[PDB]
Amino acid sequence: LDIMQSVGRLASSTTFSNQAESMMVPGNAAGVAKQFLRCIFHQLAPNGIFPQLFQSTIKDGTFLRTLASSLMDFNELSSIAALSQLLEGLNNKKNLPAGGAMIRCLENIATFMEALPMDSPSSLWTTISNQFQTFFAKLPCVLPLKCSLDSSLRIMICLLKIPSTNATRSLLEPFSKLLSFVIQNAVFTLAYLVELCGLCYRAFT
Repeated sequence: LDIMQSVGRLASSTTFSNQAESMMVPGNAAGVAKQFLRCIFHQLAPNGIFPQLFQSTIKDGTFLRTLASSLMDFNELSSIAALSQLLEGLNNKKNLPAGGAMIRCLENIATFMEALPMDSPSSLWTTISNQFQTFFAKLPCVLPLKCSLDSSLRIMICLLKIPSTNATRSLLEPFSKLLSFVIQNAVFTLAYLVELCGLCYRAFT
């Protein structure tokens, strides 16, 4: 594990500091390592390379999600193809790494799935909402009273980052379940609770 997070981290550390690490330029720390990760996802894809470092032991939150957006155009390992099994493989065990690690897993998938690509059509939602609802009857009840419920809070706004119009209805009973668990359990507000209805008032049908 340590060497692959170093493959991230030395692709996130150089002598210059005034440039970004999710777009190619001759001299970024990411970009040649992402040409590397491009040419090795041609082989390394089906090896179970994904669950080895989602919630594995680290001491640097900055490194995680650093190159998740630098996971670029490469065809045969698309994460939209590589999401169809992570939730059904996570609930392959009946009880997750839980407690505080339950919050680090909800926010693991939240910070992972804020980096969905901006080339995302209304098409590849075949096998996701089922593997949503196979955890989402169990998602709010594991949260204790006045806990860090923000792991369930933030996850909704990048659950709305998907430009679709046709079959987006199975998530509404979470969207009233999670607009009941946020209301009655702890001290909530309307800072991040009012923009949702306005934006689904503008662009949906």
